Parts: sequence; C-alpha cells; structure tokens
Amino acid sequence: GLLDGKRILVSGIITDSSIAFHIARVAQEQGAQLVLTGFDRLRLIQRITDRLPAKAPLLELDVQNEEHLASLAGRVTEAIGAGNKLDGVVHSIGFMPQTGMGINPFFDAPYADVSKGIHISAYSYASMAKALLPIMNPGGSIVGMDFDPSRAMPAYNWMTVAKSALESVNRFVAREAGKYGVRSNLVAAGPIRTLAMSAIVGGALGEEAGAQIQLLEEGWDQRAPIGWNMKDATPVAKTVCALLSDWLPATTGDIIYADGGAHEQLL
Amino acid sequence: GLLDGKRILVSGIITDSSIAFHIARVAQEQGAQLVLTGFDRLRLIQRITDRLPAKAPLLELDVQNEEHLASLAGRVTEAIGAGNKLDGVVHSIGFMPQTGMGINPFFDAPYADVSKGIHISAYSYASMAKALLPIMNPGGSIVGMDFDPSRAMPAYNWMTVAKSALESVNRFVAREAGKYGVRSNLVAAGPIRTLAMSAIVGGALGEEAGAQIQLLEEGWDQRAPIGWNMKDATPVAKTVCALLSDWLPATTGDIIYADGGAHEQLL
Amino acid sequence: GLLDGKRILVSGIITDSSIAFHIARVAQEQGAQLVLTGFDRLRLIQRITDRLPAKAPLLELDVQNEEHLASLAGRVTEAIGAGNKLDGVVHSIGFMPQTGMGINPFFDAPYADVSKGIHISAYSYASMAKALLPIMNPGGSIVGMDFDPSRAMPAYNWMTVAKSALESVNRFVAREAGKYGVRSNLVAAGPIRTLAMSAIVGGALGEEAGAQIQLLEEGWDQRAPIGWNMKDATPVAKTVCALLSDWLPATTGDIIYADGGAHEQLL
Amino acid sequence: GLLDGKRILVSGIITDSSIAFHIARVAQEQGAQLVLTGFDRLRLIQRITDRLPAKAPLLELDVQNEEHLASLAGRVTEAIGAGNKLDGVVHSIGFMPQTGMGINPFFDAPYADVSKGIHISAYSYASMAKALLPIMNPGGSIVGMDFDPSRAMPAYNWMTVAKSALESVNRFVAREAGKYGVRSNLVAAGPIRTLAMSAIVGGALGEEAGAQIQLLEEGWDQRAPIGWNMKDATPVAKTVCALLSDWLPATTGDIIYADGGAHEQLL
Ligand SMILES: NC(=O)c1ccc[n+]([C@@H]2O[C@H](COP(=O)([O-])OP(=O)(O)OC[C@H]3O[C@@H](n4cnc5c(N)ncnc54)[C@H](O)[C@@H]3O)[C@@H](O)[C@H]2O)c1
Ligand SMILES: NC(=O)c1ccc[n+]([C@@H]2O[C@H](COP(=O)([O-])OP(=O)(O)OC[C@H]3O[C@@H](n4cnc5c(N)ncnc54)[C@H](O)[C@@H]3O)[C@@H](O)[C@H]2O)c1
Ligand SMILES: NC(=O)c1ccc[n+]([C@@H]2O[C@H](COP(=O)([O-])OP(=O)(O)OC[C@H]3O[C@@H](n4cnc5c(N)ncnc54)[C@H](O)[C@@H]3O)[C@@H](O)[C@H]2O)c1
Ligand SMILES: NC(=O)c1ccc[n+]([C@@H]2O[C@H](COP(=O)([O-])OP(=O)(O)OC[C@H]3O[C@@H](n4cnc5c(N)ncnc54)[C@H](O)[C@@H]3O)[C@@H](O)[C@H]2O)c1
Repeated sequence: GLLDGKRILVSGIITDSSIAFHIARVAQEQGAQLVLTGFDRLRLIQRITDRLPAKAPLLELDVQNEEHLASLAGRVTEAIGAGNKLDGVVHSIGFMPQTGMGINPFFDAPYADVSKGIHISAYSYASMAKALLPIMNPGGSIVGMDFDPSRAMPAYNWMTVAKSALESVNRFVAREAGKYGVRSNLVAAGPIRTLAMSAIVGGALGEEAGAQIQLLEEGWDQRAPIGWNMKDATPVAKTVCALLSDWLPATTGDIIYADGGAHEQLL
Repeated sequence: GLLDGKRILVSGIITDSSIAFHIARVAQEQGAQLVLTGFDRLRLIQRITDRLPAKAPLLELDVQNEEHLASLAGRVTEAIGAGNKLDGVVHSIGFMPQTGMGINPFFDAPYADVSKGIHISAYSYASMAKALLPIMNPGGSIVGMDFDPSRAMPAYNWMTVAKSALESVNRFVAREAGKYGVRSNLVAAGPIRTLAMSAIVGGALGEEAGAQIQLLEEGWDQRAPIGWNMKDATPVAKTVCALLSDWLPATTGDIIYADGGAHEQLL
Repeated sequence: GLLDGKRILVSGIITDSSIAFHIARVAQEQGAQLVLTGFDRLRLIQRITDRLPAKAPLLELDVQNEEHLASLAGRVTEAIGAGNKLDGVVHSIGFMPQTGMGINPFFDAPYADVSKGIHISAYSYASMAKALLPIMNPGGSIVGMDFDPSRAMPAYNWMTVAKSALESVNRFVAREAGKYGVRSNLVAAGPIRTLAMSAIVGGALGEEAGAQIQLLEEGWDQRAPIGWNMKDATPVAKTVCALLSDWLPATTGDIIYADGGAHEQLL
Repeated sequence: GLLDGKRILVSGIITDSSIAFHIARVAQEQGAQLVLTGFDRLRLIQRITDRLPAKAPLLELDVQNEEHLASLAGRVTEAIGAGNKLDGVVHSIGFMPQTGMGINPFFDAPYADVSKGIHISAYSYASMAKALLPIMNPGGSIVGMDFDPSRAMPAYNWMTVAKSALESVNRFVAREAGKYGVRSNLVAAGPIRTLAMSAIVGGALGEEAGAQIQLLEEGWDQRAPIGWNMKDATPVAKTVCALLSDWLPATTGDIIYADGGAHEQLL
C-alpha cells in the first residue's frame, strides 16, 4: 500500500460527494490509518463516514473556533495513542458567503463576508499547520485543496481571491513546516460536481452564474489533453495521496495540478 | 506633458518619503490636476502636500470607513467641479499590524489582525474602484501599488499574503472597470526606504527581521541588471504615471514591475 | 513628443499592415528620428515606408547573415552621423517555416525547419543586441515583439516554442544590456490581422488551423475586459513606444502585455 | 511495488552519477521492467548499467540521428516482445556546446552551437514522443528532466534558453500524447553533482562560472525549506517514478518541482 503505516488527519468531509470523502477512501485503500475532523453536523458526518472502507475517529473542528484549534493536537493524540504522531494532514476546507460569489456584484460583497471566507478558506491552512505540526513526524506531509486562481473568472469572485491568499499562505507554511522535516503543498483540482457545485449549476447563485460555471466546466474538459470528468473525484484523491506518500520528497510550498492538463493549454 | 488635462485622485500620502508623494509630484510635473485623499492625520498631510509643485484639494478617506467611501464620489465631484470626472485613480495604501510581520512568528498573527491588514491592503482596492468608477471617464486608469508576492520571504509574512490577495482583486477590478472603458493595473515596486522601511531596517520589528530585510534589499540591487536604488522612488513614480497615461492603452488586470529587473534574474 | 530627440532603429517592416510599420509611424509622430532595417525585398520596403510621416534611411538586414550583422553598427552610424548613438532598438522579426505551423502535425516539423524559425525568431534578438549595444546611449531601450507562449495552443505549434525561447533570450539580453545602462523588454501583443494572419484565417495553412486561429481571436476579444481589435495595431505600437520612452525606467528583462487584458482572465 | 508490471524506456545514462542511473535504479526497485537507450559510448554504458539491480536491454540512440529514431520503436518492440508496449518513457538527455555556457559571453555563442544544444535538449523530447507514442499503452507516462528556466542566471546561458524551449515543447507533446491516453510532464530538479557539474564547479568552463554555480547551489540549499543535497539524486529519481506511476493520473503538460522547495522562496 502507498500509505502503509501512515497516520493521516483528514478534514472537510460533509457528504459522500465531498472531495475529502474520496481522499479518505483512497487513503484507507492504500493502508493509511485515519483520524477525521468535521464541522457542525457531526451526526451527519459520522453517518457518512461509516461508509469508508475502515473505521476512523471523528473529532469536531470549527476552524474559526480558537478553543477547537487549541485542543486539537491533544484530541488527535488521544485518538491515535500517546507516543504516536501524524504523518499526514489534509486540509479540504473552503467556504465563501453567497454575497461573495455568483451573480451578486463583485463590488457588493461586504468585507465582513469576504473576511469570513478568507478566514475559513485561507487563514485556516495556517491555523491547522500551527495546531498539528507539533504532533507530526519528520517526512510528514500537509496538503490543502486549491482551485487555480492565477486568472480571474466569472462567478467564483471572492472565492478566487481567497484561493490566491491560500497559495501565498502555503508558501509560508512550507517555511515553518520545513523545520519539522514536514512538506506543505496544494493540489489545484479541476471543477468537481460536489453538492454545492451542482446547486450552483442549477441556478442556486443566479442563472447567469450557473451558465458561466457550466461553460467553464465544458471548456475545461475540451482543452484538457486527457479530458476532465467533473463527476469523478478519484483522480484528485489519488494526487493528494501521492503528496502524502514518500514519492514527492523534495516538493514543498508547491502546487500540483490535478486538472486534466487544462491550465497549460490555451485553446 | 504626459498627463496634460487629466484629473487624478492620489491616495496614500503620509510623509514626504511616501511613494504616493512622489507619484503626486511627478504627475503634477506632467500636467495632471490632482485631488488627494489622506488617512487620519490630515493636518500633517496638508502640511506635507503644501510642498507639491501645485495645490491640490485634500479629502479625508479612511478606507475602513463605509461612510467615507459612500460620500467619496460626491466629495471628489465637489472638489473638481460638477460635470468633470476623474481620468485616473492611484491606490497607494497598505497596512499590516505588527503581529503579522517581522520576527513575530507567522503562526502567531491573530486572524483579527490579519483581516485588518487584508481589509486595508487588498479589499480596499475594490472599495475604491466601486466608489470612483461611476465618476471616471472612458480611457481612465486605476493603479495600485504591489510588492511581488509570488514567492514567500522572511519578515513580510502576512503582508505578502495581503499582496497576493491584492493581485487577485486587481484582476477582478479589471473586469468591472472594463465596462466603463477603464483600466486597472498594479505596479510591483522594488523595496523603497520609506519611514516605515527605515524603522524596520533599524530593528523596529525585531533584529532578525531587520537583518533579513537589509539582506533582501542588497540582493535585489545585486541581481537587478540596471541596479536598484531603494532611496529613490522616482523610477516607480514615473512607472505609475506611464500607466495613468494613454501609452499603455491595451494593458489591464496586469502587473508592471518597476524593480530594476530583479524578479526575472535568479542570481 | 514622447520620443523627442531619440534615435531609434526599427526592424521588421514588410508591408503597411506590419506591426513595425505602426510602431515606426507612432514613433515619428512622437518626435523620434528613425533608422529602418529591412529583409530581402528592399524596393518594396522603401516604397512602403515612403508613407511614413517622416523620411528614414533603410538598411538591409538579413538576421541570418553574419556579414550583415557584423557591418550593421557601422552602417547605422553612417546613417545617423558619427558621434551619434541609438537610444532605441525595435526587434519586430519573426518567421517559422510552414512545416512548423498549421495543420502539419507538430511531430512532423523537421529540425532544420524548426531551427531556422528559432534562429530568426529568438536567437536574432540576441544577435541584434550584440550588434547594436556598442552604439547605444545609457538610458536606451531594446524592445522585441512576443506572443504569449506560456500555454500551448493549436496551430501556432513551433512558433509558440520559438516565442518561449525568445522570452528566455530577453532575460539574458537584459543582463548584458544592463552594463550599457540599456533596458531590454518584450511586448506580448494580442493577435493582429497582418497579411500573414489573414492568409492563415483564410486557410493558407489548412482549414483546421484557420478555424482554430479564428476561434482563438474571438475568445481573445471576449475575455479581454476592454476588448481586443485584431484590425488595430495602434494600441501595441503605443505600448512599444512607452517602453522606448523614459517612462518605464526600472523595467528590464520583462514582458509587457498589450492584449486587452485577455491573458489574466480565464473566461 | 510502485511500478509493478510497467515497461519503461530510460534514456540518458552515461555514468553512475547520471540522474537517469538513479531513475533506473529506483524504477527497478519498484518493480519496473526497463529498456535502456544510450548515446555513443555503448560499452561504457553497458558496463555502468551492469550495476543496476536487474538486467536491462541496451539500445543505441543518438537523438540527432533520424535512422536511430526511425528504427527505435521496432528495436524496443524486439527487446520487450511483440504484443507488449511501453507504459513509461524517461527523457534524461541534455547537452550544450561549451560556447553556449560558462564564462564564454552569451553573445558569442554561434547559432550552429546553440542549435545543436536546442536539438538535443528540447526538440528531441518531441522526437522521442513521436517515435514511442505508437508503442505506448493508455495510462502511459512520458517524463523529461528540466532545470527551472523562468529566470535568467549566470553561467547556464543558452542551456537555460534550451530548457525554456523544452518546457514549451512539453505542453505540445501533452496535446499529442493525450490522444493515446498518455501523459507528458517534466521534473524540474535542483542542481545535482553529476560528473559535468563537478567539472564546472572545478573551473572547467571558467573560474567565474565555477564560482557562480557554486554560489547558486549554496543559495539553493539555504532557501529550500527542507534543504537541498546536490550529492543526492534519489529525491529526484523518486519524483520521476511518481510521475511514471498511476498516482498523478490527471497531470499533463506540467512541471513538477523536485528542488527542496527552493523556487517558491525568495530569501
Ligand atoms: N468542487 C470543486 O470544483 C473544487 C475544485 C477545486 C478545489 N476545491 C476545494 O476543495 C475543498 C473541498 O471542497 P469540496 O468541493 O469537497 O466541497 P465540500 O462542501 O464537500 O467541502 C467543504 C468542507 O469545508 C467545511 N467547512 C466549511 N466551514 C468550515 C469551518 N468553519 N470549519 C471546518 N470546516 C469547515 C465543510 O464542512 C465541508 O466539509 C475546498 O477547499 C474547495 O475550495 C473544490
Ligand atoms: N516601501 C516599499 O518597499 C514598498 C514596495 C512595494 C510596494 N509598496 C506599497 O506601496 C504602497 C504605499 O506604501 P509606502 O511604502 O509609500 O508607505 P507609506 O506609509 O508612506 O504609505 C502607506 C499609506 O497607507 C495609508 N493607510 C493606512 N491605513 C489606511 C486606511 N485605513 N485608510 C486610508 N489610508 C490608509 C497610510 O496613511 C499611508 O498614507 C503600499 O501599498 C505599499 O505596500 C511599498
Ligand atoms: N500578428 C500577430 O498576431 C502577432 C502577435 C504577437 C506578436 N507578433 C510578432 O510581431 C513581430 C512582427 O510580426 P508581424 O505580425 O508584424 O508580421 P510581418 O510579416 O509583418 O513582420 C515580420 C517581419 O520579420 C521579417 N523577417 C523574416 N525573416 C527575417 C530575417 N531573416 N531577417 C530579417 N527580417 C526577417 C519579415 O521581413 C517581416 O518584415 C513578429 O515577431 C511576430 O511574431 C505578431
Ligand atoms: N545535473 C543537474 O544539476 C541537472 C539539474 C536539472 C536538470 N538536469 C537535466 O537532467 C538531464 C540529465 O542530465 P545529467 O545531469 O544526468 O547529466 P548526464 O551527463 O549524466 O546525462 C546527460 C545524458 O544526455 C546524453 N546525450 C547527450 N547528447 C545526446 C544525444 N545526441 N543523443 C542521446 N543522448 C545524448 C548523454 O549521453 C548523457 O547520457 C539533462 O536533461 C539535464 O539538463 C540536470
């Protein structure tokens, strides 16, 4: 197994279409022992994760909660056993209030809303590294989920801005993590049909935004030399696992693109 | 004159070493009629700007103040005269609480501090465009000040993250501005010895941070094929003026580097 | 005038739709005194340039000819007068054999053809700098024409590869030029309907390539926040002039995008 | 094993310090069945590769030889057995005549020399893909070796230009390879003390170039958050193997950096 013997914390599961659900599944398939964290709806998350190939402890983590973050390392240690540390950490957490996305004008997002989204989507990558690095082994790996923000695009609006901050945060986390012998990287994924993504295509954030995201997805598959299947999160789960393994040991502060090769092609 | 007949709003003057002071001076030298905005210490700013080659109205603008932003367009119109619009806008505003910079550990910056810095340094670029676009002429130009955040670096910490967000904001502002026939760009400048920069070199944010910033500056000049003079803001003021002129009419959502060519050289 | 008193060498005029024709026209409009170089069809080029607002000496320059390059500085000095030097140099030269473009398979371009195209399109930027730097004044500016090659695209094939090499050459030329107090930069332009471009849209390199280039152009204008007019080379001529002026004095080894802002927008 | 059952062609072994020697070793350690290609000194290469953990057929391949390339697919099929195809291809080939590197002035490299280096170092990536794609399985992977050319640097000169072309070639190869269900990527490695690299540090290309390369290496390790060991090629061999595996299945036309994280850090 690719991750035999590794202890890995996976955040961000909320449904069975969550990217983190598939990261967790593939990780277990490859021999990893997991600890999960979940936000708010813990009964739902437990029920969802019962479907994973192996059992895994579920800890509550609201990334905006200082107390949750302060106690996290202790709770993880309790879950995996004193004297054991984590080898891997997956950050698969993102959020932006509706005012910062969709057909709501870019200029009309109130800073308080933008700031909440940047807190959850970018700052929390640093918050989690701070909480967990003291309990990680040398050779460890921290991975977060990215959506390539190097160009602006319709609809994504302030979430794209938050991803830009996240990529910058990642390079700083790499500096800190390096002192523990730990890597920090992002996986920039193509669009994936999660429940939220489907809602948006279905017009949940405005018809115009729905149409733009649908077009975005179609152009993505078209220019990807090996195609892109927005209904299949497995290729991104495998990529996250590659970064958690020992097979990219000299890569840190970096971004790995699991996007079908769309970002390197113009037409 | 390069800017003959143009009406230009310049924010960000606080002392005579402010980059915006030099932007304003060169702009006036090239025929621009200016409106200035200042934060907090208005008597100081008025006294400082009395030294500019021509007179210019000074309006108060706290970029975190909704009321200031809501009234800004009216106050500018009053200052330049009904029926006249702006041709140019300069955003030269940046701030990050001390906890987000220097030898204070990256992980120890509290989100409230980071969020204030991102508000002032990144979000406010959008806030100003929102306030001013309704009073800009086609062919107009909005320019903000950037410090290349594509790589992480010691000491700059969360301010670098804020610049990353700003570059992302700029690309979105370009989309909105385009509808008014207005461009939006950033000038990424080399390090400039402002009062704050001198304080930091002098150890104001920790000796270790001071030493790193001093080394950063020295390597900058070394690899710049035409050198870099951190004591001379004129080359960046000229670059900002180039973007306010009619001579880069097909450039928008972009970053122009006024850095001596340091960023394109490795050693 | 923007270029009052400047002596500028402009290569690359072959017809009145040549980008270099418009660079030359705008430069003269702004007070520059020009020396032109032309390849092969000198009688045609003289006849074409008679239409420029002012007269300008025409020197022959085949960029693949060592003798032409060896004698170039002397011939320019003769044309502008002993004791005078150039302030500006415009490289607007590009070529790729048909086998390296269009519907001819990428893999089927013979190296001899690719190498000719890279010689003319990339290496010659260095060849010209070598020839002319000894006769340039401090504060001088060398500018070449680029087409953004950071992503692959249909039809452009090996010409895109040649532009990639050119951008790399430019950064090295900046290093050498810096020793003379001279800048070196590229202008990455949007697609322009030159005679060759029209021929290709018209199917000259295959119907499939024609269709792709036409689609490329249409998407370009669509995502450009201020639009893109492929029939109007003036916005790029103005940008080249901005780089030849004294208004971007701290930019070197760099790329300025005159593309309507298309490259910074995804959809 | 990571590459159990995979048939992989590895070019570029010339000594036991060759990066390709270590790629081949790790690949065999992970269950790959190899076919090797070698240039010129075949007796030397056979003797060197006898030290690999398993036996592997050695085919001659001069990448500038049309006949070698024309017959390559047949010779590989003969070596691995009719009805079997390759799952992987490693391009670890690079060369630049001395005139294009070191203290020899950048401007003094004759085009014939530059063109030879670009032929071997960049064009041949396409030559090999053309030869081998007809004998690759869906899900296959082509990998080439890169040295990050995004910024200019002392000494590397025209080899850096050749790497720039190579990165561009890679994106085009991805387009062609995609039609076979095959990926194409580069690994951008940190500096590695091969025999040639040691010779250069030792002054083989000029004392000034030796000093610059030594400084380059030292700064590399310094800014790498997890360090860089130029004497250890294993971390890059592992990275190449990661790309040959099934664990980055949605990455193509891309560059993976195995550089200790040096390129994402400024100081
Ligand atoms: N779906 C896509 O097209 C796509 C593409 C690229 C990257 N991503 C990124 O992948 C990551 C996972 O998103 P997803 O698409 O799987 O959506 P998702 O809704 O399934 O998962 C997002 C998770 O973030 C959690 N979260 C929100 N606020 C939180 C907080 N305060 N504390 C802790 N957790 C919180 C939610 O509970 C949820 O579990 C996100 O960072 C997203 O931006 C998604
Ligand atoms: N100095 C450098 O090395 C350097 C390099 C690149 C970019 N920059 C950028 O240039 C810009 C100008 O900075 P500077 O170096 O001239 O420093 P400065 O201190 O002279 O100017 C910063 C200005 O921002 C203003 N400001 C802070 N909070 C504000 C708020 N709430 N509302 C309105 N204004 C507010 C201050 O009053 C001050 O006038 C900044 O964006 C800075 O990041 C500086
Ligand atoms: N047209 C576009 O869409 C576009 C877009 C971006 C960049 N560019 C670049 O702009 C530059 C000018 O091209 P253009 O579009 O004006 O086409 P053009 O045909 O009008 O000009 C190209 C010039 O290169 C010259 N040339 C070819 N081989 C030469 C050699 N051996 N020695 C000297 N000169 C030689 C030709 O004589 C011609 O004058 C080229 O580098 C081109 O790649 C063009
Ligand atoms: N050593 C480094 O610091 C470093 C760093 C990054 C990337 N790289 C790249 O890694 C690759 C391998 O280089 P290396 O460092 O292992 O050096 P090396 O000398 O060990 O290997 C280079 C190989 O290229 C082969 N070659 C040269 N001309 C050829 C031709 N005509 N046909 C077929 N093969 C030919 C040589 O025989 C040799 O086997 C190169 O592409 C190099 O640029 C090296």
